[PDB]
Amino acid sequence: SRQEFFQQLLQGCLLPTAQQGLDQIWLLLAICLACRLLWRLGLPSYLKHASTVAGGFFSLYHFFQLHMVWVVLLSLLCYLVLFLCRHSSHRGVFLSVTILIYLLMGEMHMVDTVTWHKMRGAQMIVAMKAVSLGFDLDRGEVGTVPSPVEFMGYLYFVGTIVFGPWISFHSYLQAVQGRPLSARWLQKVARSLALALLCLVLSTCVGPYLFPYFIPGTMVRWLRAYESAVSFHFSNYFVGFLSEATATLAGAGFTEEKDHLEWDLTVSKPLNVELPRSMVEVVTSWNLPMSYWLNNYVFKNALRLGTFSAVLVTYAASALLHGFSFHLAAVLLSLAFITYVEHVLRKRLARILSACVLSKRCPPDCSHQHRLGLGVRALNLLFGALAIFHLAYLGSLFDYGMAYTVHKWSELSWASHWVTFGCWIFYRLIG
Ligand SMILES: Cn1c(=O)c2c(ncn2CC(=O)Nc2ccc(-c3ccccc3)nn2)n(C)c1=O
Ligand SMILES: [Zn+2]
Repeated sequence: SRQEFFQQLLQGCLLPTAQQGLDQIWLLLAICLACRLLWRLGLPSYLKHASTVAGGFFSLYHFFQLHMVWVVLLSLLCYLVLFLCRHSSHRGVFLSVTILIYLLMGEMHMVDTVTWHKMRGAQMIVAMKAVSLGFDLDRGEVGTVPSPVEFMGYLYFVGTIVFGPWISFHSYLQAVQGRPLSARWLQKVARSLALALLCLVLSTCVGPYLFPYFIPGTMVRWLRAYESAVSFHFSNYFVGFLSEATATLAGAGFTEEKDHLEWDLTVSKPLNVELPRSMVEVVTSWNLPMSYWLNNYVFKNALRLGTFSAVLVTYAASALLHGFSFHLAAVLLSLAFITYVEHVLRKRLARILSACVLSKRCPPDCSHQHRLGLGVRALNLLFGALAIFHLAYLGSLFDYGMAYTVHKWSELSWASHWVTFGCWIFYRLIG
């Protein structure tokens, strides 16, 4: 019952989960701290890149054993492709083709499934970094093609190698140049670590047992769906905050604004997903570095196909980056339709009603007549409840191929797809 559960909660799932989660990240945090301290010694830049290459090798070996060879071969192949087309204006195109072949080949089961699934996050960060550097060289954001040691240090940046957020090559070079260790930096690292541990504890203990104990038929199914979604969300938040901690602790994730340093790297915004304004905001706030990467390097390059086709291409690239599994592929394919339909419907509603009911908050200078009214707040609350409903529906899959997805979405009576279809019908009608 609830009494015995709360009698055994502390020694049962708080301390065990916390100890386990801490004991499998402490060496990575130590290597990130060593990289931060070593990069403040005034060493030459190539020595810093070689040191983080060695640290990335040791971190990849520590987390993925001998299997790390696939990430190593991906990094070597990416540098080979970048060097072969170093004088072309389509470096991002060639690198994206290389990545596509590599990742697909991996999905084709040429490599062991448990192996592919184990280190896919690191192969994703390496692929994102390589494609981003190729497109930045194409667009002129990066002036010259990097030397081998700089490229390999960028791929094996120890704050970003394991669970790290994608960072740009310029952001990596700024981390290499170094910044003074300050109280603000340490507070950022500590806050990120504390939030990570809290999210992990919530994901493992509070999340799955939320409704039977913590909180006092179709409703039951939706409650189970919601708690599976919220637990999956806190697992993602744990990874996000841990990635913030590692990246900041290695010396990255700062913004030199108006000659004022702000360690403000944000990977995930839990409040914007748990309390959502729109599903577009949810998708963006899920993994901000990933959302930026996909917008800047997939969405803008696919704009020649139209807006909707570019959205589908971006979500398919998201599928490719996170691994092709029917549940996640179905979730991302549904997310494309959900975000597109809700975005265009909220734009049309905002235009017709002259209201601040867009998928994001309006700027302080916007032409909408109704900005803070009761109807605007009611419509925004209705769309936020629809976003929570979509989150519970899509997150029910993450408590497993076609049959599991069909069964889990039939227990919810395919409600979110009907709501998305109904919202699209409403969109067309008002227009
Ligand atoms: C809610 N949610 C996710 O956001 C998610 C997830 N799995 C991975 N993501 C992250 C993700 O793919 N983010 C994306 C996807 C597309 C775009 C994009 C599209 C069009 C234009 C510009 C950018 N931006 N970010 N799951 C299970 C989930 O429920
Ligand atoms: Zn407005």
